[PDB]
Amino acid sequence: APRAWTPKPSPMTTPWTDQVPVDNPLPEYPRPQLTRPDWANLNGIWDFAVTSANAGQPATFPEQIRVPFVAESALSGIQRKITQNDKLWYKRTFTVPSNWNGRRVQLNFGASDWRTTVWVNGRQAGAVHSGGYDAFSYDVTDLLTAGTNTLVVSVWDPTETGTQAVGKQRIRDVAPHPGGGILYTAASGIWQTVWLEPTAAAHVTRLDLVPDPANSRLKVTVRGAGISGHQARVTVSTGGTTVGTATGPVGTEFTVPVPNPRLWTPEDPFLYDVRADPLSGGTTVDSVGSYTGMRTIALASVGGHQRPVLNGKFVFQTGTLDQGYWPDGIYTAPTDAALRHDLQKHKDLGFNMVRKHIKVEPQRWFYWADRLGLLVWQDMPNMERTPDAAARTQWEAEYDRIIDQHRSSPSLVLWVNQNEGWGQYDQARLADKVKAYDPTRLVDNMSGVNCCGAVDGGNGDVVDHHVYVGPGTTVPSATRAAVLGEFGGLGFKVAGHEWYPGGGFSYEDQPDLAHLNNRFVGLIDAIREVRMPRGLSASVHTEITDVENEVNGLLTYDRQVVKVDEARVRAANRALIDASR
Ligand SMILES: [Mg+2]
Repeated sequence: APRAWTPKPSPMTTPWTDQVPVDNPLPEYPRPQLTRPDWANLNGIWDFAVTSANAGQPATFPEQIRVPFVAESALSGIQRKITQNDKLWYKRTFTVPSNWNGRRVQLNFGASDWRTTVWVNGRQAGAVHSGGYDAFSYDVTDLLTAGTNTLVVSVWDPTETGTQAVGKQRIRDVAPHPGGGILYTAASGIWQTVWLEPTAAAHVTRLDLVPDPANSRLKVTVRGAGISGHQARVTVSTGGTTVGTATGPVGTEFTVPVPNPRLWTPEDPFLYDVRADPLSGGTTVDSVGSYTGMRTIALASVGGHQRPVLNGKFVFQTGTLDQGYWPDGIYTAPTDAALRHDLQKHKDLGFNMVRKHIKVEPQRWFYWADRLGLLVWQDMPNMERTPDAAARTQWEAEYDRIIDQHRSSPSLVLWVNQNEGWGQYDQARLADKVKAYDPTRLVDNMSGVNCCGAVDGGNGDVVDHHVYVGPGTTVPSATRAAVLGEFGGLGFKVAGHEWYPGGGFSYEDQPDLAHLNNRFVGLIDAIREVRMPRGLSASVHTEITDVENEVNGLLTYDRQVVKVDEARVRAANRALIDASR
């Protein structure tokens, strides 16, 4: 028998740390934009072992872990540094609901960092998956038995010793320490929900929903396994009302009417229901639930400047940088309320945008951005150094999958390919590649072209400067809008709410909260009064929360304290947005 699962004291206590279930953490449906009613959650307590990187499956699993918290986190019950010479092993038993008999059974991973191999009852489930940020799945039907089944998963993660997308993760001792700069605790292993679902053999795997409100319609591509011969019916509705329906070919874009469309904006993030059913004659072969927000983003010339226009009109995008780090969970928010909380705080503070920094969150995060009403800029996580040939192939493969997995999100409006020259290559080529693959979103070839040895490809939709404290004097070109992809960086160490007391650093330390409030509001007023009229179209304030020893959050890292006057910030943001329109 393994050592019984042991909770670990967390470095900091968030509002949610003490409410994480033991056996059923993160119970919510993991994929809200592609739903079926039947599923089973495999989160909870698994058997666990750490071997050397090249070891096969151990004979004994000596410990237990709580999935889906990485081994470095306190919430896992392990809380240990994982190096490139290690490999994580997970094992649990599970049963399949008997009412799924006669369907395929899919085993779904939201994310696992970095290289994941899966066995069901001792048989390999499919190809090894490499990539820490993209969801993946295996059809495990033929490997199952009718009673208890065993699932074994190995996960290797080299973090920065590898050539893969890593973001802020570095191999570090897990206890709070002085220093560390802008780089943080590593995340190794399964860090999003693991689950099962039944499907027909012929089933939908992907739904691409692309709003075309100027033509009062929704463009849709239905995609999947074994359904390429088929038509599909797609229906748009709200409550009990059918707004529109059309039948068209699987695998080829067609349109569904959406008359008199109620547009999605941050102010009114209206979501229509969507249902898609591949057909054989008149017979439904599968059926998935979804949703859309009817919105567009593009560039246009407005009042003499290139601007980003939402639903054909310019609105200034005032956002924060959000690194998605947790003191208790590292890469995994403790509860769904915790995950949503950071976005709710954006709304409370009057921001209409968020830049998710060199990390891709689970689908539920996109759901909450879609539902709460925030524009999202999505960074592709960076490599730590110049990639060689195989590393380029791998990074591009991961990026393609991340793009393909987020086509339908109304919140997501902009891809940030690269950041401050980190692992940079092929700047212009990649901007063209991403834009051609997802042309209804904006693309930023390189964030921070003014700094850090970063090389500007010259193309994409935005010229993006990082200016601290800022806001600087960026101006648009004839072809590209101007954005401030990072500014601010105002620090304040909150006594009782420091990851490491006295460790905190920032771009400009504030003596007290009154100073912080006055300084922050001054930056927004500067953007409103001077920069936005001269062609600045968006700004990204560093940052929503302190992270480790970077104490430049609007909130503390434990989310227990809001450092700013909410009403004053909200008023300033609202004035900026209103002026811009
Ligand atoms: Mg990792």
